[PDB]
Amino acid sequence: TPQNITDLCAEYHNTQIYTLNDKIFSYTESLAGKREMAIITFKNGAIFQVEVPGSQHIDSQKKAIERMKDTLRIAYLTEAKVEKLCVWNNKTPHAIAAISMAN
Amino acid sequence: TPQNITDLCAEYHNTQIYTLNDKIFSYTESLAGKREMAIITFKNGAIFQVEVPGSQHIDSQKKAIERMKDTLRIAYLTEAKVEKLCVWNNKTPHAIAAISMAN
Amino acid sequence: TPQNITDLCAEYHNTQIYTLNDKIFSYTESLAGKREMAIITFKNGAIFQVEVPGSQHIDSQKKAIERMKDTLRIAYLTEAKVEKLCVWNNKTPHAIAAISMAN
Amino acid sequence: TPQNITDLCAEYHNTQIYTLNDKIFSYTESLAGKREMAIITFKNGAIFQVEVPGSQHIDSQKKAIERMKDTLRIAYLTEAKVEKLCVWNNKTPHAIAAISMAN
Amino acid sequence: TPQNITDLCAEYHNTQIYTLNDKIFSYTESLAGKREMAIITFKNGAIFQVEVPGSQHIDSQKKAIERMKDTLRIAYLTEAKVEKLCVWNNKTPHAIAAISMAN
Ligand SMILES: CC(=O)N[C@@H]1[C@@H](O[C@@H]2O[C@@H](C)[C@@H](O)[C@@H](O)[C@@H]2O)[C@H](O[C@@H]2O[C@H](CO)[C@H](O)[C@H](O)[C@H]2O[C@@H]2O[C@@H](C)[C@@H](O)[C@@H](O)[C@@H]2O)[C@@H](CO)O[C@@H]1O
Ligand SMILES: CC(=O)N[C@@H]1[C@@H](O[C@@H]2O[C@@H](C)[C@@H](O)[C@@H](O)[C@@H]2O)[C@H](O[C@@H]2O[C@H](CO)[C@H](O)[C@H](O)[C@H]2O[C@@H]2O[C@@H](C)[C@@H](O)[C@@H](O)[C@@H]2O)[C@@H](CO)O[C@@H]1O
Ligand SMILES: CC(=O)N[C@@H]1[C@@H](O[C@@H]2O[C@@H](C)[C@@H](O)[C@@H](O)[C@@H]2O)[C@H](O[C@@H]2O[C@H](CO)[C@H](O)[C@H](O)[C@H]2O[C@@H]2O[C@@H](C)[C@@H](O)[C@@H](O)[C@@H]2O)[C@@H](CO)O[C@@H]1O
Ligand SMILES: CC(=O)N[C@@H]1[C@@H](O[C@@H]2O[C@@H](C)[C@@H](O)[C@@H](O)[C@@H]2O)[C@H](O[C@@H]2O[C@H](CO)[C@H](O)[C@H](O)[C@H]2O[C@@H]2O[C@@H](C)[C@@H](O)[C@@H](O)[C@@H]2O)[C@@H](CO)O[C@@H]1O
Ligand SMILES: CC(=O)N[C@@H]1[C@@H](O[C@@H]2O[C@@H](C)[C@@H](O)[C@@H](O)[C@@H]2O)[C@H](O[C@@H]2O[C@H](CO)[C@H](O)[C@H](O)[C@H]2O[C@@H]2O[C@@H](C)[C@@H](O)[C@@H](O)[C@@H]2O)[C@@H](CO)O[C@H]1O
Ligand SMILES: [Ca+2]
Ligand SMILES: [Ca+2]
Ligand SMILES: [Ca+2]
Ligand SMILES: [Ca+2]
Ligand SMILES: [Ca+2]
Ligand SMILES: [Ca+2]
Ligand SMILES: [Ca+2]
Ligand SMILES: [Ca+2]
Ligand SMILES: [Ca+2]
Ligand SMILES: [Ca+2]
Repeated sequence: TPQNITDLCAEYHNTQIYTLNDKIFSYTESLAGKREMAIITFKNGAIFQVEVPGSQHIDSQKKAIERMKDTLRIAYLTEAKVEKLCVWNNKTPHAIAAISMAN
Repeated sequence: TPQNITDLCAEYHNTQIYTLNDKIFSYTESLAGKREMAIITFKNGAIFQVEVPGSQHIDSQKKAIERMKDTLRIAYLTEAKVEKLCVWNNKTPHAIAAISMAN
Repeated sequence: TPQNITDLCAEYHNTQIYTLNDKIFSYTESLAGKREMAIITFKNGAIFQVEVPGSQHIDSQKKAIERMKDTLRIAYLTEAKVEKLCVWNNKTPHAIAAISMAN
Repeated sequence: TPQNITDLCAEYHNTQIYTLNDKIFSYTESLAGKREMAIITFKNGAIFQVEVPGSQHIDSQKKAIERMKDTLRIAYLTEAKVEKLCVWNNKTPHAIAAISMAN
Repeated sequence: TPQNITDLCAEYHNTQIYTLNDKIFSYTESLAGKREMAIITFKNGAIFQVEVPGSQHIDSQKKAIERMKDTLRIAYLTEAKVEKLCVWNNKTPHAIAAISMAN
C-alpha cells in the first residue's frame, strides 16, 4: 500500500502527477445524461475531469468517484490548496485518479 | 469529452448558456409529492429549477440531480459566485443541466 | 411547473405559507423508534416538524424528506434567514412541505 | 406527535433529559468491528454515545442513527451549543435518542 | 461499551494509540481501482491510511469506513485538532480504527 500520492500514481501505467500547489480556479458539474461529470481548472490553464462512471469501474470505484466530486466541490468552496493531482493522461481532459491537499 | 460547460451545453438540443457571474439570491426546495424539486433565483429576476425526476431522465442522472441540489444549496449558503448555468430553455422555469463556479 | 414556493404550496390541500423572514431559533432531531423526525422553532413561537416517513408519503418523497432535514440543520448552523415555509396545517406541529431562503 | 425534545423523551421508557447548554468538548468515532459508534463528551464530564446499530433498533432508525452521527460531527466542528440531549440511561455511556440545539 | 478511544482501542490486538494533538498536515484521496483509500499525514512525519474496503471488513464497518473518510476530509479542511488515533500497527501505513478530536 503506497504512503503518498506520487507512489500511488506510480502503480498505474496510465497516469501522471501534476504539481499545482494552488487552489481550484473553477468548478463545473453536470447532470446532463451521459455527462454526469465534474470539471475543475487552475489559473495556469490545467483542466481536469472526474470521469463519467462506466464499465471501466468496479463497484468500489463508483463510490469513490462520487466522493471525489464531493471533495472537489468543498475544496473549491474552501479555497483549499491542491498540492498534487494523479491523473490518467490518455483521457481528454485528463481524468483525476487522486488528489493531495496540503497548506 | 467536453472540457468546459459551454462545450458540454453545446452537446444537447434546446440548451443555452446563461452567464450570471453572481451569487444565488434565493434557494427553495420542496418535498411535496410530485414536486420534489429545487428553485433558485438571481437578483436580476432569473429563475431556474432542478427538475423533479421523471421519465425524461435516465436512472443514472438521478444521482447527479441530487448532487446538483446539494451544490446549489451550499453555493447559496457560501455566497459563491455562479459563473454560468447550462439550461434547457424550453422549460419554465429554465431547467439546470450544468453549473460552473469561478471567482 | 411552479416558479415559487407560494405557487407550489397552492397546489396542495391543507397547506399554508408562513412568512418567517428569520433564522431558525432551535433545531431538534430524534432517532427514537417511530419518532425519527426533526423539529424547528422560531423566535415568534412557531414550531414546525419534518414528519416521520410513512404511508402518507410516496417513494419519490423519501429522499426529499432526508434532504429537508439536511437543509434545516445547515440552515440552523449558518444562521440562514428562512423566508417562507409551506406547511401542512392539519398536523401538530405543522409539517414542512417546502422552504425558501433569501438573504 | 411531540412538539419538543422534553415531550418526546417522556414517550419512552428508561430515558431522561440532560440539559448541557454547552458545545461538545470532544468527538470520537470508530470504524472498528462491532464498535462502529460515536462518543461525545462535555466539559462537565458528561459522556454520551450513539449506539452501534443492533437488534434494539428498527429499520426506520438506521438512517436516523447515521444522521445523528453526521449531526454530532458538524455540531462539534461548528462549536454549536447543545441545549438538551434525550438519552437512554440504561446504557453506559448513556445513548442518545434526541438532541436539541439553540443559542 | 467503551467511554473513550483509549478503552476502545484496548479491545483490539495489533491496535495502538497515537497521540497527535495536532491538525492534519495533508489529506490524500484516491479513486484508482484497488486503491480506493485515504491517506493523512501529520507534521511529525506520521502517516496513516483508511484502508481500501475488503474481505477483512465485516458488513457493519463498510458505512463506518466511508464516514471516517468524510470525517478526515472535513477535519483537514477545518484544521481541527486530532487528539488521538487508534490504529492497526500491523498495516503499512498504519490503518485508522478510530479518531478523537478536541479543542
Ligand atoms: C506535456 C505534459 O506533461 N502535459 C500536457 C499539459 O501541459 C502541462 O500542464 C500545463 C498547465 C503546463 O503546466 C505545462 O507546462 C505542462 O506540461 C497540456 O496542458 C495545456 O497547457 C496549455 C498551456 O497554456 C493550456 O493551459 C491548456 O489548456 C492545457 O491543457 C488542459 O489541461 C491539461 C492538464 C489536459 O487535461 C488537457 O486535456 C487540457 O486541455 C495538455 C495539452 O493537451 O497536454 C498534457 O496534459
Ligand atoms: C420572476 C420573473 O418573472 N423573472 C423574469 C425572467 O424570467 C425567469 O427567468 C428565466 C431565466 C426563465 O427561467 C423564466 O421561466 C423565469 O420566469 C425573465 O428572463 C427572461 O426569461 C425569458 C423566457 O424564459 C428568457 O429566458 C430570457 O432569456 C430571459 O431574459 C434573460 O435573463 C434575464 C434575467 C435578464 O438577464 C435578461 O437581460 C436576459 O435576456 C426576465 C426578463 O428580463 O424577466 C423577469 O426577470
Ligand atoms: C445528579 C447526579 O448525581 N448525576 C450523576 C452524574 O454526574 C453528574 O453529571 C455528570 C455529567 C458530571 O457533571 C458529574 O460531575 C455530575 O455530578 C454521573 O455522571 C458521571 O459523573 C462522573 C462525575 O461524578 C463523571 O463525570 C462521569 O464521566 C459521568 O458519567 C458519564 O456521563 C453520564 C452522563 C453517563 O452517560 C455515564 O454513563 C458516563 O459514564 C451519572 C453517571 O453515573 O450518574 C448520575 O447521573
Ligand atoms: C514518511 C515517513 O518516513 N514517516 C516515518 C514514520 O512512519 C510512518 O508513520 C507511522 C505512524 C506508520 O503509519 C508508518 O507505517 C509510516 O510509514 C515513522 O513512524 C514510526 O513508524 C513505525 C512503523 O513504521 C511505528 O508506527 C512507530 O511507532 C512510528 O514512530 C512514532 O511516530 C513517529 C512519527 C514519531 O513520533 C515517533 O517518535 C513515534 O514513535 C517515523 C519514526 O520512525 O519516521 C517517519 O516519520
Ligand atoms: C394568526 C393566528 O392566530 N395563528 C395561530 C398561531 O398563533 C400565531 O403564530 C404563533 C407562531 C405565534 O406567533 C402567535 O403569537 C401567533 O398569534 C398558533 O400557533 C401557536 O401560538 C402559540 C402562542 O399563542 C405558540 O407560539 C405555539 O407554539 C404556536 O403553535 C405552534 O406553531 C404553529 C405554527 C403550529 O405548527 C402549531 O402546531 C405549533 O404548536 C396556531 C396553533 O395554535 O394557530 C394559529 O391559528
Ligand atoms: Ca479568497
Ligand atoms: Ca489553511
Ligand atoms: Ca453577504
Ligand atoms: Ca472566494
Ligand atoms: Ca449570531
Ligand atoms: Ca448572507
Ligand atoms: Ca472556540
Ligand atoms: Ca450562533
Ligand atoms: Ca491555519
Ligand atoms: Ca475550536
